[PDB]
Amino acid sequence: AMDFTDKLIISRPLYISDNADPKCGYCNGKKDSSHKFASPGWSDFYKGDEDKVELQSSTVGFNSELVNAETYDKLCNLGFRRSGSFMYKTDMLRNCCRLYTIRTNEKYLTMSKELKTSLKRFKKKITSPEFKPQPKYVSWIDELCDYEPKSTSFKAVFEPAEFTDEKYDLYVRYQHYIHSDEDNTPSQFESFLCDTPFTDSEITGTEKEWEQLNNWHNLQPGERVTKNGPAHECYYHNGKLIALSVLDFLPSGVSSVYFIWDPDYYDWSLGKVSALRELALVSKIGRPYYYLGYYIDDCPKMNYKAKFGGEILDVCNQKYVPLSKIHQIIKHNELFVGLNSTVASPDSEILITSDKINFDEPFINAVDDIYGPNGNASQNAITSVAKLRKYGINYSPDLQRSIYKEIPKDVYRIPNVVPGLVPLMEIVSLFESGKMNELNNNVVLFDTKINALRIVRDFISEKPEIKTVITDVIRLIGLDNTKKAIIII
Ligand SMILES: [Zn+2]
Repeated sequence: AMDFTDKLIISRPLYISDNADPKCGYCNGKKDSSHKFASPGWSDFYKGDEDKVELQSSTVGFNSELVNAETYDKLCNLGFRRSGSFMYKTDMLRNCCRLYTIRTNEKYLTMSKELKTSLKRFKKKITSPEFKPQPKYVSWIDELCDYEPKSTSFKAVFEPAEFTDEKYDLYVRYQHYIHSDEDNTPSQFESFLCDTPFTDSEITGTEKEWEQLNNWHNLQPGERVTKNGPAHECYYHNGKLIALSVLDFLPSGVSSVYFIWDPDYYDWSLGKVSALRELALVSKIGRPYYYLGYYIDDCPKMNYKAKFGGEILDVCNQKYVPLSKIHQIIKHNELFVGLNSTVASPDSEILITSDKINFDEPFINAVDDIYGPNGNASQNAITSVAKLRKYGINYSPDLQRSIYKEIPKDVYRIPNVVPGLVPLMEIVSLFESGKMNELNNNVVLFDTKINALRIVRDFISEKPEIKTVITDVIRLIGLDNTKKAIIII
């Protein structure tokens, strides 16, 4: 039989759209008029008639029952995040807020005065007066790794991501402190921050794996640690849990899921300290990146991540661009779509699976050429839908000329045009080139009618509902990832 440790096990995709007032927790549907639209072209399209547009908050994704760390690493780098076991992203074209995937590391990090102050006070809180610093440290990372292990009052401990009452009670206090009373029940805390879709080896590990990880301050250059998957890092002050960091270990680095701290410890600045400690952790274990999740330029609860610097995923081009290079042109909630200035004006969405962009050469934001009210994407996708109907895909054309909800619901229907999803024109190419038949003998279905797995053998002969579900999965994660998928229908 089959090796489930190389499988991505997922539900069928969902496209969930609703009024941003109240579904969006970043803007609650309240946008200044200069930030309401994804591009100048769309603001012009509604110039002076902005009321009729009712901002939507929109996500697309799937639940997973199993994903290994390498596959989760690929999803992160496709623009997804996990919320518990649900893998999701926003519809960057229609969403109220423009969410960008961001990663950084110690090479990008500019140690500002604000950040150095947070470390000096952290050191002063945990360090004995007998501690003797070196006259110089190469890096702030080497300074941290000298004094932190020597504190007799402060201990950070990595451990499996398991519920405890103590962790939950701290969570309740913090969520109340930040006024995030999302019912915060025990079950919800467990699902959000303890239960994960990773393998049992990745969740539970071994005693030696945790021991090696917890010795991270002592790693020397070129040394590596075996840990992948989820972890809790517990911060103790004289035995008292004062903070909890929920972290995913990936081959390419560390992803920060959530961070909580005891509100009575406001003057330890634990929010800044923990991100710096994690940036140091990434460096010490010799991995390239620290992932803070989603960056929203106009939302204070998320734009703090810019202080750690780094680069932003261009989902359309599947490449990162340094935030410093584009910060100026996304500070009004714009969708950015890169295009080298030398390249001709494109008459289509950018091709994913096929002259890749180079952000060191000059480039411009081509969002209105492709996805604007007069862009090519919509017509290109309408023609593509008709071509795909001939293969049995149950897509329908999006004939409303505007992408926004105007003021005078099938959760399995994805819009024809979503940035970062495989363009329907490219899906047509997969069918026409025969590439779709590589799904045969590779993609697997879990059939809940029969409570049984089966390997797809002749994909094009499957029922239209099944071919449609699989094709939407391909839109989301690409053909090669879908080939190792088990999809629950
Ligand atoms: Zn919003």
